[PDB]
Amino acid sequence: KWTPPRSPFNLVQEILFHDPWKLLIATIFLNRTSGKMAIPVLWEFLEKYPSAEVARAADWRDVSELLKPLGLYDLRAKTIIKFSDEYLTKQWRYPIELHGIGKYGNDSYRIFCVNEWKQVHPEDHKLNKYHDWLWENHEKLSLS
Repeated sequence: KWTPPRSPFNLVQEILFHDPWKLLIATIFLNRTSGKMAIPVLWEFLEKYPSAEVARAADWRDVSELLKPLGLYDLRAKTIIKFSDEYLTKQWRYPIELHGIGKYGNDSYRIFCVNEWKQVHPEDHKLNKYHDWLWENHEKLSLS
């Protein structure tokens, strides 16, 4: 029922919030990685591995090949595949309990996938831009 309003910042989380797995995957790709570089590869990955079910049964050697433009491709690939498996197999309340997810991914989740933005204090620049804007205009929008 919670629909995160569209901001003038077009965060990638705004396009993927409908699927928590995809939103969290995006945060994995964006973690410590430039958006200009990571986003293009992210769309490629999501095209070849469109779901957690697909990503979890995937071959890390193949995933890492697709992740070469971002460096550390072997580690990234294995993390993505492991997180995907835990996301679908582990019992969790918040994604931070899953492999590969930290504050950044959990804050993204808690602002975009569930309605807890008011309790979130982001440390990511773009998340802070969106969050500040949400606070600035939440009266005028209709929300929390």
